[PDB]
Amino acid sequence: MSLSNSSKVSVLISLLEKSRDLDYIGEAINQLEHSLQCAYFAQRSGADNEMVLAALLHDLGHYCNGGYGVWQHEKVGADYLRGLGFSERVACLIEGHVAAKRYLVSSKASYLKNLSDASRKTLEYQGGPMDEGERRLFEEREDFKDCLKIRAWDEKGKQTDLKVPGPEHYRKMMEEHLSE
Ligand SMILES: [Fe+3]
Ligand SMILES: [Fe+3]
Repeated sequence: MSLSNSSKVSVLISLLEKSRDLDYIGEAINQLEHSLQCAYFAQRSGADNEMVLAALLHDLGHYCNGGYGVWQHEKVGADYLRGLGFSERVACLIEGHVAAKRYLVSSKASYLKNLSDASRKTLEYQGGPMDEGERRLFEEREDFKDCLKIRAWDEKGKQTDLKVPGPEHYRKMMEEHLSE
């Protein structure tokens, strides 16, 4: 917090590593594997560094302090990163990922089938599928399309076999983000 950029990043990596002991409900992976797969799909797609970091860190709220997770984890994680010095763009992509879930479900009921048990279970209490009115305001966000991409990777980052790079692969990216 008053730390150097390098030490702030070491704290984040330590929190990510600790998340391996947190289960991801409904699939044969843990929270660390989930985070890493999301970042991997982002980077492999050719996404910019802010998108990759948002994907890596979208669930940070679950473990920067549950079974299904932390209430309002999307805000907890975004605000923590705001405090550390991350850009508003990254913070908003992360904060928006629950609304993105509600939007996608409201648009096509078929999207429900894509949801893990964890994502499906929290949805009711997060407001369920969006209103027509809610959809309109979400679509008005400047990062509307990017929020949806973050959520697509979120739904995809639950593969059983998949080997992906660990947190150190993103250290330099995070340090540069903070400097920039
Ligand atoms: Fe989440
Ligand atoms: Fe997630």
